[PDB]
Amino acid sequence: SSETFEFQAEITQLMSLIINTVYSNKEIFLRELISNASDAIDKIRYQALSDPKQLETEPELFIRITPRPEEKVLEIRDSGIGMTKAELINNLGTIAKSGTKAFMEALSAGADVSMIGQFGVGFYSLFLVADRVQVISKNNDDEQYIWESNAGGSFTVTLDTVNEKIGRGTILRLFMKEDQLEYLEEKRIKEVVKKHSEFVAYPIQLMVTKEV
Repeated sequence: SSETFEFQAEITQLMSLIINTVYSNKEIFLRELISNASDAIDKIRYQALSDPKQLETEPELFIRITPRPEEKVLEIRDSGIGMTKAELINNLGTIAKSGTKAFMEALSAGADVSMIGQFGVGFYSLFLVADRVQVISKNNDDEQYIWESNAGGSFTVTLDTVNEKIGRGTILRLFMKEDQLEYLEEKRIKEVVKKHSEFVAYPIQLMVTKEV
């Protein structure tokens, strides 16, 4: 039962810019998504300072990267606070737009795309390497929902009936661009993550398939 929503115009403008740009350093998306994951875990830990039972839906705090090469998909999972249906709509598509236009103005002047996180919109850097994204999220106060965008003017939010029901947190499922499948490889993922993983407080887990 998917509902369709319109992006704020400025968010559409930013996504079109990023999904089309020939910017050289596409690997920065991993730092930005890991940073957002870490912030989401910070939030649930902080909420749990005064309400420890909020952690019980998923007591392990982790960031997990799962390449799914047959589907040409990269998943970035956190056990952070998660987003409700209302938050997915609000935070990702229909307002979220203040740092958005300031960052585009900075880009026009020559700022590097790598500054995107300092404008608070690093999430949209995923479009450097992905044509489409599903954000699968479970907040303690709502059911699990799927937000899906292909960088158009519209996105959908759907009650999740197809993915694993996670305890708590968010999966960013990246449908990788055909020319960006290097980020599905263990060696490449490790190289990139180690450039900025030193001070991430939570374990960054790489799901690797070993043939016995």
